[PDB]
Amino acid sequence: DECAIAAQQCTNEEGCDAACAPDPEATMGCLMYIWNNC
Repeated sequence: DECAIAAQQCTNEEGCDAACAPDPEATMGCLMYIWNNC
């Protein structure tokens, strides 16, 4: 999962957007993850 991989790797906010497109739900998860855990 490209989005889960981006989140787990502590990408930045642009990284979440690019890795999780076109899914706003996954993108949101990625942002929540990096803001809380990174």
